[PDB]
Amino acid sequence: MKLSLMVAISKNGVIGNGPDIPWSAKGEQLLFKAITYNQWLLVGRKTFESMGALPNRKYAVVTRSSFTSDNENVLIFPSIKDALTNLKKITDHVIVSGGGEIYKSLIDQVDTLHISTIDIEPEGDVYFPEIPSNFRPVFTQDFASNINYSYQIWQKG
Amino acid sequence: MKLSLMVAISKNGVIGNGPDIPWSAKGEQLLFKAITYNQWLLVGRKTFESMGALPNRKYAVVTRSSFTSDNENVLIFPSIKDALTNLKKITDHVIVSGGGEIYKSLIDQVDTLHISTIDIEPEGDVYFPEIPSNFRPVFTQDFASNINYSYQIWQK
Ligand SMILES: COc1cc(Cc2cnc(N)nc2N)cc(OC)c1OC
Ligand SMILES: COc1cc(Cc2cnc(N)nc2N)cc(OC)c1OC
Repeated sequence: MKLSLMVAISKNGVIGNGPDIPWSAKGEQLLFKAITYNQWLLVGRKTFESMGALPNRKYAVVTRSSFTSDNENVLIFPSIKDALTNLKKITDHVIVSGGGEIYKSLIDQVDTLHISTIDIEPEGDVYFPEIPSNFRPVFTQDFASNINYSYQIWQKG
Repeated sequence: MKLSLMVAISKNGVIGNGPDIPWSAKGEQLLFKAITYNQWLLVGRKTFESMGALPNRKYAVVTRSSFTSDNENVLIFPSIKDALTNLKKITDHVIVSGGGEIYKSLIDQVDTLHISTIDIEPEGDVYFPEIPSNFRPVFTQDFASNINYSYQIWQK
């Protein structure tokens, strides 16, 4: 089972996924929409609830809180280990789509990073982890917008 | 100036960018939208007429047919060579976005390939070129849809 990771960060590494983040870049969220189309997303509870169950996405929500769903496209798992073991029987591909601690728990295990860097250095309390040494960038593209952004794909060797 | 190339093809290499393609995959066009946002696209006359001006794109149309657009985000050039030399002064990135003849002329000169392969074998006269051997795939992802499709990025 291939594991991807997708995140939007400021230049300083503040996580910019969230709903009412005021330094969002018009056009960047198109990348997230394109890459996650009919994909399994591994997310924590806060990420699921902020995002909602978007069309054409399937959700593995990891929480040991008493979270509940009646959406057949939303599975709940007490741990990452339990999520991964169970998705191995369901799909070939899972995209880790956030939570600070979700990303910190998993970044060493994933094969591919999809990183959007917004060209701003704002104040935040939740940072993306340092990219490990055994990842290398294999594609980069710049976008002019209200705030400029860069899209970069990394691969583990 | 980096040159990228973006296309949607069948599994037998038939070009499937067009407006009324029966074998178009739900979702795949999201990739084109995301990669082309506030980019310069290099296209032929036909591709530009079919596509019209989607907003938040700028267009370099190459044609020898003295084509006329009354449109803010379009520049007309007589050749590919003439287009690239003027764009070099205006932008650091152009995305070659179609005409089979456009793709044929430029594929050997571009740096990055964006290929969506739709899982089907229709008939058609306009094929995409064979991929020069100096290109390697650096990224693959598969999509289940009404017709399955694969997105692949190649680097020179
Ligand atoms: C599409 O809406 C959301 C998406 C995400 C996750 C996310 C968003 N953008 C990027 N580039 N990567 C991600 N993993 C997170 C969200 O809230 C925390 C969202 O709600 C606005
Ligand atoms: C978004 O609309 C169009 C886009 C294109 C070009 C194009 C379309 N899809 C992909 N994957 N790559 C491309 N270069 C070509 C078109 O018609 C010829 C379009 O009109 C529907």
